[PDB]
Amino acid sequence: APIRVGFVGLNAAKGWAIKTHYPAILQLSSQFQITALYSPKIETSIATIQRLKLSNATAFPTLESFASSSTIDMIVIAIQVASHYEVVMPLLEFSKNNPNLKYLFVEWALACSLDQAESIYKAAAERGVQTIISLQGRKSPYILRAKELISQGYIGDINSIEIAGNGGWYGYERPVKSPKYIYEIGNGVDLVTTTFGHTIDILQYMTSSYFSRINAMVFNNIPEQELIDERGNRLGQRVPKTVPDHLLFQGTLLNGNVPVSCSFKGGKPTTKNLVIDIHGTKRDLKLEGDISNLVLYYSGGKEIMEVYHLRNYNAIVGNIHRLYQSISDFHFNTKKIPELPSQFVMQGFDFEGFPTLMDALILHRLIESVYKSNMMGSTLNVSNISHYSL
Amino acid sequence: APIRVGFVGLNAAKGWAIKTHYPAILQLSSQFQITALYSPKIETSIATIQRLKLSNATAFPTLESFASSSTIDMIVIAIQVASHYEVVMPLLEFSKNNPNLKYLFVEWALACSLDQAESIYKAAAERGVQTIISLQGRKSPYILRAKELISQGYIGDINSIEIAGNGGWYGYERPVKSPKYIYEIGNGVDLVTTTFGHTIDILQYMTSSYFSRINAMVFNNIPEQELIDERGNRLGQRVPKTVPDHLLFQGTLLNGNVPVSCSFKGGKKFTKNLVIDIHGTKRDLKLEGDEISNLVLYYSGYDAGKEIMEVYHLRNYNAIVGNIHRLYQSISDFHFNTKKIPELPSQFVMQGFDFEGFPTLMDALILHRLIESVYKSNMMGSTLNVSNISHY
Repeated sequence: APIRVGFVGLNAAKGWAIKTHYPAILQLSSQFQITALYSPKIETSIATIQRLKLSNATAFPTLESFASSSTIDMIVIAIQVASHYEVVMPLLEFSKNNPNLKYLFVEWALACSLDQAESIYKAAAERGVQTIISLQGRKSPYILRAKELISQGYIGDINSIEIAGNGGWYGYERPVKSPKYIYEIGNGVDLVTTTFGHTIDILQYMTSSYFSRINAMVFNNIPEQELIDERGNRLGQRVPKTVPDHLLFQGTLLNGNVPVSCSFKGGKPTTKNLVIDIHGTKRDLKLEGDISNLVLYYSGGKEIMEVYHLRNYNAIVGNIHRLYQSISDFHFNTKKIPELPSQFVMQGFDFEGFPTLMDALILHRLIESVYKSNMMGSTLNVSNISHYSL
Repeated sequence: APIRVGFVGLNAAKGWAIKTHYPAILQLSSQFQITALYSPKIETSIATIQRLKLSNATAFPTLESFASSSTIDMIVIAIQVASHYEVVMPLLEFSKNNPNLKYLFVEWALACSLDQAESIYKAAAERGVQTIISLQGRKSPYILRAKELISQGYIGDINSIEIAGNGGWYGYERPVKSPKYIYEIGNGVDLVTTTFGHTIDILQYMTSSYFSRINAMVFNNIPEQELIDERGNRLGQRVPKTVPDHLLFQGTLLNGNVPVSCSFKGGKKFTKNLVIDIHGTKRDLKLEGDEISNLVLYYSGYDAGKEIMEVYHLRNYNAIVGNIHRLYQSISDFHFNTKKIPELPSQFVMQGFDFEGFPTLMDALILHRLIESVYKSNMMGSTLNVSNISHY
């Protein structure tokens, strides 16, 4: 009994679902089957079902028909964040005509605001389905290895943490091929919501702790970006940006009152794309990007440096792949654990399962708080965002 | 010609004045001469004047006699910060009996609190003497080279800055041989006041900007330190610390609203002790040390790529004595006008961001206001506007 997958945002010729979700589902052909597909232009659906040989997938005409169908067990939404609310709300409502629906899978970010995120959570929860959020960083071999080392005491207690990252396209330059919408505030995609969001979430996941207090400063020091061509050359035309080009973030982890210092540049470096330095009482641990490297440093007049590196791990489809596998594994209870619940509220810091919309919701609360902290100009108590309900 | 110097805190057998100030004055024997010396135990003064062959120095019995003497042109105070206020205040008062006094040289930190610092500044200012503060980092060859590059546009506009450092002695351990007062709050020596103070001051000096807004979190996560021996082994005895073991600091530079992120540990086997990363629109600049001991500048059939790294490194440079030496040098050059450029008064309020001169008690005061604000930010849990701290 293969999980039947209804897909919104899959296009064989365009988009990133074809580049991440599809390869994963293709490899787990046993555990998953695409039985439904929807998009405004019913053509590309049909086109895709053909171009990919999806002999079980039928192209639905309306969102209503799509959502009502009973040939669907898991719905995946892989469209722009700005469209999440407008699509998911009605979808969840029509969903009520599908007695078989068990799963709703949404990409991060969940929505364009905490308000929206809360509405979607509420609607999903009052729908009864198990939810998944694409925080696929939680499935990285590197993240999982670092989480084990830390929780098993190899690091000792954590003294302090530093993080330095880049957001890619939020510096001085903008590829002409890049959609305006992702540079306008409130469209659910930006340096803080997205890049910092994925990163600060894996940080909490790895150290198994939420924050107690935070302070942030959010910058738009680059209100106008220079258009560039494919070759990297400027086109002599400026365009406006209302999303941030820098984030300064500092805070304390609840567990141990651990100092965390973080700096995210919008743009590009004249280096490593991401570094997370975790300083322990027994060892230091470092994760590095272009999350493709894990370093462990310690001592027996002698220093030891140990480097964990996978080749050739493709993180992009690989992390998603493992998320898809988790959904199968929790579903089919493969480890055959009697106690395992049929559904959970949230992964939290568990190795098990997969992050849900509640994990997404808590992250949204942290992101809202980052922006609030900047606006208010004060350090904020965020100790209860994981458990207040709300 | 020679600048006549009276010294409080110089001891040929003990202390750091003998290790930093003395070597400097020894080398500039022409421009400087030690004509006076004072300490509570009049013996060690006499001992030192002998053990060093200071044939012009006389050992004064009281602070009053010392400060009143007219054989003194520049007074140097190199004693523990906790003693600065109690010594300098009366000294400045007795100082009035010395028509020749032109200079007052004090080490950082100026005092144990902003309140004290303001009193000292006020008393010094209403005394008329030119003041110097030992922010000798402003005289490092690495700092000056970085400042020059930045000021000349070599890195473009500053986009952002990160600073990571350690304070050395405020981690999970303390040497049994170590002075208790270094670890007790309010004695004018600590991770924020001292280590962060020297560092954040050179940052502002190199970028020629003060801060607009700041937020800090100050930690005492290590209320009890483990005593260690000379070999590095623990003695199985814990002692209390009320000074911080970590500082998180973030803020914006007034000029350009530049994001600055900073983390100082109290507190790997082969790391760097201090790194300042300055990211420019054209080039990146990095200063590192285990003190500053290295400056690096970085620029960046199919389409080619060219990277250029320049490293500036003076091997065998003793920053400790070197920096203080270069401070003394900058003093006499002002004093003797070695640049021979008139007309320049025999006195200025503050170095500010000038390459010229040397930092004064006003530069110290402004730094104290910043340090005071770091602690306020932490206690209030607010981001503070410090834009006006450099005014009077």
